[PDB]
Amino acid sequence: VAIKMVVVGNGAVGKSSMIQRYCKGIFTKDYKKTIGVDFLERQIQVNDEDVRLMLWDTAGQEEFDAITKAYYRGAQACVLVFSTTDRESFEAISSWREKVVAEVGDIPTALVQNKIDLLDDSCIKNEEAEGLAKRLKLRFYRTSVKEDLNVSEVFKYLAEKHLQ
Ligand SMILES: Nc1nc2c(ncn2[C@@H]2O[C@H](COP(=O)(O)OP(=O)(O)O)[C@@H](O)[C@H]2O)c(=O)[nH]1
Ligand SMILES: [Mg+2]
Repeated sequence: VAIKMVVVGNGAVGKSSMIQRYCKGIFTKDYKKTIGVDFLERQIQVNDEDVRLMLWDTAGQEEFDAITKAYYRGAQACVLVFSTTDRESFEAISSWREKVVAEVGDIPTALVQNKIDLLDDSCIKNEEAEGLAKRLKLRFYRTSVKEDLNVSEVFKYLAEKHLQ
């Protein structure tokens, strides 16, 4: 029993970091990276079952080539990510949603405001974020990959939603 999920959003919102935190338990400050993967994975327990979650980073690519389309193909859940400190990343969300729906249909999706550890100097107000989440009909999480807040919860919610 495997579940494929795509992580979707503008550059530098924390997508690859989110995947690395969830699958490996690590957060790297320096970002000095070397090797390419198409997905990471990890086992999760849901409704007394051993689910294999495979997380693909769609890397902010707006026009989908054959590789990008393969990233989206067979996606069973979607994480839409914006950054606390990047207003354009928040504004791009409704467009990203349309691209995801056009590509794969109406799969379980969550909206994530990442970098919430930096909330004291946020580019976006909670009321705006909740307002967008309501408009798009999406459960909203405020997340810190850096501090491991509301990362596991997002993927668990989506996995449960798919297996309901
Ligand atoms: N303060 C803070 N920084 C973060 C968080 N998540 C990611 N970052 C940083 O934001 C930068 C971009 O992250 P990255 O995962 O590469 O973004 P991506 O382009 O969406 O894959 C990196 O320097 C990360 O360390 C977070 O929760 N809090
Ligand atoms: Mg990336």
